[PDB]
Amino acid sequence: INNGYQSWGPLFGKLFFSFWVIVHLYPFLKGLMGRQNRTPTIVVIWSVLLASIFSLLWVRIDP
Amino acid sequence: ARQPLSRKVPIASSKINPYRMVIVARLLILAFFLRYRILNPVHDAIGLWLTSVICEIWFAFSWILDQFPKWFPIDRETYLDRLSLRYEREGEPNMLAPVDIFVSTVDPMKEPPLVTANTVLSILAMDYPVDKISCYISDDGASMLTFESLSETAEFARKWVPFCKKFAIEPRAPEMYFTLKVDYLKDKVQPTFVKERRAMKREYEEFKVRINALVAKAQKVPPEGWIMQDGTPWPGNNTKDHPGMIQVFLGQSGGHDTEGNELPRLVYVSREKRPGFLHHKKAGAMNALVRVSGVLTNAPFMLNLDCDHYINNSKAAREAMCFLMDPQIGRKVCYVQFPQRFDGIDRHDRYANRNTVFFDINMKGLDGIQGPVYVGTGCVFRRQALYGYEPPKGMSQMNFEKKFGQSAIFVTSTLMDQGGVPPSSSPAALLKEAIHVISCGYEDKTEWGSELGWIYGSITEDILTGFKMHCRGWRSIYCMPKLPAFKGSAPINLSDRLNQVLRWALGSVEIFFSRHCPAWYGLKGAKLRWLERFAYVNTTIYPFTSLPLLAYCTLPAICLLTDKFIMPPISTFASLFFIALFLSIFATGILELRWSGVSIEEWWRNEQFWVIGGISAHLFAVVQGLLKVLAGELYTFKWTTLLIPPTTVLIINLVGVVAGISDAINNGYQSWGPLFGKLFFSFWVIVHLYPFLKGLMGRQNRTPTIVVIWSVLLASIFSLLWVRIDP
Amino acid sequence: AIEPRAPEMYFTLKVDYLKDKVQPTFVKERRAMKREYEEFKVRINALVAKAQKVPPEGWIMQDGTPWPGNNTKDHPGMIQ
Ligand SMILES: OC[C@H]1O[C@@H](O[C@H]2[C@H](O)[C@@H](O)[C@H](O)O[C@@H]2CO)[C@H](O)[C@@H](O)[C@@H]1O
Ligand SMILES: OC[C@H]1O[C@@H](O[C@H]2[C@H](O)[C@@H](O)[C@H](O)O[C@@H]2CO)[C@H](O)[C@@H](O)[C@@H]1O
Repeated sequence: INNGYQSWGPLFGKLFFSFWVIVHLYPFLKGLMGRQNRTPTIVVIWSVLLASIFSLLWVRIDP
Repeated sequence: ARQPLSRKVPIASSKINPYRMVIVARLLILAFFLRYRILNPVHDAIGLWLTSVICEIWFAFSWILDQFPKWFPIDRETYLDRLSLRYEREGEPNMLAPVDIFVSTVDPMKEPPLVTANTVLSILAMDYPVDKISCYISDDGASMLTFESLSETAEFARKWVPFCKKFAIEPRAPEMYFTLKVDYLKDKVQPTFVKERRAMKREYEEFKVRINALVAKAQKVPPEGWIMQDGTPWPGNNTKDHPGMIQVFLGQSGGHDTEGNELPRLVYVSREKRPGFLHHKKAGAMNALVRVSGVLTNAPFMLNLDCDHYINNSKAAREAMCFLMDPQIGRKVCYVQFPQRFDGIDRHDRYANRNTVFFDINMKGLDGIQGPVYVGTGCVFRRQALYGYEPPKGMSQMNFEKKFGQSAIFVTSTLMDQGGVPPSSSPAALLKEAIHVISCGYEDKTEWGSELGWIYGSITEDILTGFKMHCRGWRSIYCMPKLPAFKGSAPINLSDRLNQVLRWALGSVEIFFSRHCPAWYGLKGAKLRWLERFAYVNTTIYPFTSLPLLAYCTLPAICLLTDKFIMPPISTFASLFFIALFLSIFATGILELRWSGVSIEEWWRNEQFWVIGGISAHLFAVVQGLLKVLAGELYTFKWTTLLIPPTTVLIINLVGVVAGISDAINNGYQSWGPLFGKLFFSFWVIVHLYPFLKGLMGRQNRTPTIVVIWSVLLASIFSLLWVRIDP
Repeated sequence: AIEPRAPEMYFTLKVDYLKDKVQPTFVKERRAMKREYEEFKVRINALVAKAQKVPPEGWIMQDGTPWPGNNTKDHPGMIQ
């Protein structure tokens, strides 16, 4: 968000590394916390995404 | 020797105080946000703002009404060992209090005889002193099919009961025992169990064949009329005109079983129904049963059941006597209520059949105040409470004759404090007078149905029946056995589900319109605690919340099509409380599921079914209620026509989303800000509305189909393209 | 009045088999016929196993004269 395309390059590799770690870590927790197939629930994951969005908004307004 | 036979354990203090604190914080935040909405106008367009603020006021009031009576939830656990030690102590005659069980059968054409026979067999094979139970079956239709089915069941019971008693069977119902996937030798130890079980399965199959043959024979009506075995024709030939008729099976006069222990009595009743008098669908039959029992065999307590509901745990009555027989904490209890558990439900809850939130949160947390509300079936009442008498410890015959009947024998039978029968003793007088008690003009100059027994309401009479006695000084009590006490069949398809919610909502609406309304019934005199009044008001005015809801479902899209504003936006002041409201609600839900034990999936199933069923049938029930009231088509509607308001709302919201996308196309970043909230509101509405329609229209998991949804998206894209080219 | 009238496709139905049957003797005779069908299956499986091994000189009929179908590509017409 702070980037103005001039720094759009280097962070791609860091995003890739963090994404590799997250993809390795996440499915086991998905299986543990959810008794249903695919996604555990629906509205709870949606609200977790909502809370993350509002938290990053509050982080941005107070950098 | 002096222990209580039950104990009320409060929920753990560590797992409840944060819940209460979050409730208080949410109250404060909601009040402040509501003040902010009231203070701030809009000026640009006040109509939408006024509609939205009114909807949110009504939602806040409904939230208060629903959430306040959840303070101090409790659980109860019982000690059957002390009960058996102090009442069933060896060397003396057994002193457990007797009961009668009431099964009401309407018409075999919708309730197969096998289902009713399963309930009768489960009742007969109960664990309790045999000389202290009796079953009363009220056949409304006076049909002979149920009569012959009971004659068959009274013959199969002589084999089913001793085998069930010896080996301690879990369900004690034949079809629900021989159709268990679990292994049937998990804990059985008797050497002869296998051979006798394999000998009894064949007998049950032969009984099924006999019942199927009886149904087939009864399927064809004869011209002149039905014929009884003796010779005289069946008195129920004319369904709308037949005399009263009662018969007795399996009693002391009837033969013993295989071992030699006589069976519990099974009396079949059918009240006379002359044409030209008002007959009530279910309260009348129960009142007739209550009045017959007083003459035949009087019992302090009585249990009631539906045909489809059988007895799973064999000690349910024995587990209710620990509550109803203690002189200490049971002297002022009017009934014991069990939760409704259903069998055959799928792992996925297609349309909220499990009802976890109600029976697990609301009634468990309402047990702390005068006990729960009387649902339909599965509840043990105290006889002396139905007569209208207040709880104890703080010439003439004419007032008794006004109060209930002009039958001297039954009036005398009611004056006995606990049990016992009038000193006539001779069966001739009792069996000749119990047919007089079910006459068609008995409840005329009396108080039956208006102050005693089951209240003659409109469509549903259970809630009024419970509330009439809660309005006095009576308590009720809730019970959750580890092994479910009563399990019942579940509705098959969604059409019956929608008809069912319509019937419940209409019953509540009509309750909200009589002198028995919880809002202002018996304000003076008190005897009813305020929290119970709030609970009854919630249970009464729940359908009306669907009136503002529709408006609040459409208002976002309404502003999205043109105005695209609801309130002026200020990030410094409003945003903090706006986020805090959702945070408080989420914390409330988390702490609900912390102590309730309700799964996340069931929680959201109920949460979305709130709106889904509210916008489908509750506004309809309101339309019937108001139309009928103003009167002073009408019958059940088609299943399809019930679901057109939610579809219309979802279509309008999707069109609004498309219009917002078109505006974003027209937007040049200068207007990229304000529409985010409107998109969020419309998205909330769409997410609430959509999954039920997904489940309905698709028979496959996840997405219904593939190419059809893809082509719907394609058509939407081309439609928005044509809208853009012609703005 | 059986629905499929084929043994393997009748005794392998998940649906309940007493839905509309009314005759008193149905259960015993059905449970007596299932065993006969199983024994017939055993006999067929035995015949297949015996026929799986080809003899050198050729097949033999019960009466005595050999089976005319020993040479699959040259055999006279035969009806029974
Ligand atoms: O805790 C869920 C609870 O929500 C109630 O309505 C909420 C909901 O957030 C929304 O309808 C409105 O904006 O706010 C109210 C305030 O709680 C709903 O009425 C309850 O049935 C439900 O249990
Ligand atoms: O469960 C039987 C009982 O249901 C009542 O409707 C409930 C409904 O089950 C629940 O999901 C909702 O939250 O509350 C309503 C109001 O109690 C119905 O009103 C009764 O007539 C019925 O006996």
